[PDB]
Amino acid sequence: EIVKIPVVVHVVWNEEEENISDAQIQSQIDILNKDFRKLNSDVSQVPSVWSNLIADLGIEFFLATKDPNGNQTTGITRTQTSVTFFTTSDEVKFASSGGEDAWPADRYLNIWVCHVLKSEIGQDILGYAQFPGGPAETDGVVIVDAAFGTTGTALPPFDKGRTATHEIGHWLNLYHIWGDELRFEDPCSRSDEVDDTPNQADPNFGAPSYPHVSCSNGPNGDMFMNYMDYVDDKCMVMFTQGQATRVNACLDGPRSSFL
Amino acid sequence: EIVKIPVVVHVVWNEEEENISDAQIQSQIDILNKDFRKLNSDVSQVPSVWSNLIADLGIEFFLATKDPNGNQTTGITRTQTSVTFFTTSDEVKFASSGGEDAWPADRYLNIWVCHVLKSEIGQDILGYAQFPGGPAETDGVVIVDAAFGTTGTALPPFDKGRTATHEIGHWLNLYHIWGDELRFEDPCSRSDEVDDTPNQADPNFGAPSYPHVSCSNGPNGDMFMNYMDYVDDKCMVMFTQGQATRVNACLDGPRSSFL
Ligand SMILES: CNC(=O)[C@H](Cc1ccccc1)NC(=O)[C@H](CC(C)C)[C@H](CSc1cccs1)C(=O)NO
Ligand SMILES: CNC(=O)[C@H](Cc1ccccc1)NC(=O)[C@H](CC(C)C)[C@H](CSc1cccs1)C(=O)NO
Ligand SMILES: [Ca+2]
Ligand SMILES: [Ca+2]
Ligand SMILES: [Ca+2]
Ligand SMILES: [Ca+2]
Ligand SMILES: [Ca+2]
Ligand SMILES: [Zn+2]
Ligand SMILES: [Zn+2]
Repeated sequence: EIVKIPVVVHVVWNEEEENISDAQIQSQIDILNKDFRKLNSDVSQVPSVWSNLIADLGIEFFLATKDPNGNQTTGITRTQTSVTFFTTSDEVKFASSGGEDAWPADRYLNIWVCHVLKSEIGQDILGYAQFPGGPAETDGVVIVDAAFGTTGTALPPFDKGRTATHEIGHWLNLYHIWGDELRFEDPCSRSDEVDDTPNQADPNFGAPSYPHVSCSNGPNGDMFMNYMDYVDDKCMVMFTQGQATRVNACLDGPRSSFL
Repeated sequence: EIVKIPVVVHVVWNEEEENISDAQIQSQIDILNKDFRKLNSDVSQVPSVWSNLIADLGIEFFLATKDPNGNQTTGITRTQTSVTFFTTSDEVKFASSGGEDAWPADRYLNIWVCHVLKSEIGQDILGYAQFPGGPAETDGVVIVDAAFGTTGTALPPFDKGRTATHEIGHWLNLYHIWGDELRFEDPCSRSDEVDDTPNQADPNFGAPSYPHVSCSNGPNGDMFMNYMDYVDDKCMVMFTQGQATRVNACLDGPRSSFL
């Protein structure tokens, strides 16, 4: 009952170095096929207290072999642009705004790769996702090239393929583990809608030491090694079974076309 | 030297009550032609302390009389939908996702009106904007019908037409007055890029009393009666001259097509 998802990678490049190699792209696909099957070896990093909660999402990914017209494809498009940065406003997802149009969202997972991404207020970001239910025109994930794959332009600490794992988590209806409070809200007040992810104050960055306690969640602390936190690639290594329930409802519902 | 912006309002309705009247829509236009001209009678509410800073933005709005093909229009489209809520993912801006396609962004301000709006993570919202520079397909503003205009379905405390004023402020390149810090950041660290808006910690809600001091901006405090704060309709009544400058730069640059 493994769900196999066809992927198209849209490389959008301004300078030649940003037109990343097949090898770099393939290395990311390989990572997704580990993380989404619980075949990543660093799963051994999960605290013993949570070692029974680790999920095999039962999802695999392959670069599409047929394009939306039925013609053979490598599963990779490559589009030269004069645009120097893209934002969460989705300019990368339309040819008219210097990016590349989405392939049918009911048949493919669209991944756009570009050099520079910013939030609306100019914060540098590595990637962003569209949750299920949105318009097909902008469905998929976007990851910057220096945070994509495990070779080529990929740079530590984002050189282990986990930005894409995190964004595809969102694509499958998963929320940030800490609940996404706004600055005026109590840091312990919001939920990620998953019971087996401990309540958590804020995102964790970098390489935290276990345990990292917040919101009176001791002695075990934050599950900062979940892909839906903000830690360095080498530190995030698992989805929970509670998260798998959400992913499965997404696959059984809004993304049933992939079944 | 008044800039006159042609408007199209896309009413997207599921239940007939959401198919709002011409009068309700017209009442919103009337409000915009006041707020953006410093003609709102409640501008008198601004503490005299800042009377020197209150701006006439010199912008007016009209419902388009010609559609994108040059045929007569009322400047209002009405689209029936089976969709019961829209999100910040822009479903309302595409017919394919149960909404209505944008008119050319270089010639019209697109305003969508729907019954229920949510953020990505399910928070109820009254409206949202796209900032300049984004793809034309999604350019414009979205407001919920209960927060649109001053009659019909409009409900207090969002029955003075200020949601649209706030959103159109974003459309013209204005940022939240308090700087949009993330939960974990110093609340005094970010700027709205406007000198004459006092440095402000957090958004203000409801009906604060003057003064509301934050970030050592005493004795006058936060300019919480600015349209780009988060206070009730009845409490937001002004733009500043510094904001007028940013807006003029937007019309002189990315949105010069409207000149
Ligand atoms: C060098 N850049 C980073 O490490 C930034 C830091 C940051 C955090 C919040 C806001 C702005 C910047 N983080 C990201 O890129 C996130 C992805 C992780 C897994 C690397 C990314 C943030 S997207 C948002 C923009 C605005 C609000 S949330 C995300 O959650 N995608 O789904
Ligand atoms: C009944 N609901 C409300 O009053 C919500 C409350 C709220 C605030 C922040 C996040 C989620 C909900 N406020 C809005 O709808 C804002 C408009 C005001 C002027 C009325 C609206 C929030 S859009 C965002 C979604 C996520 C992050 S910011 C806005 O700034 N548009 O430009
Ligand atoms: Ca969008
Ligand atoms: Ca949880
Ligand atoms: Ca939290
Ligand atoms: Ca300011
Ligand atoms: Ca602030
Ligand atoms: Zn994320
Ligand atoms: Zn706003």
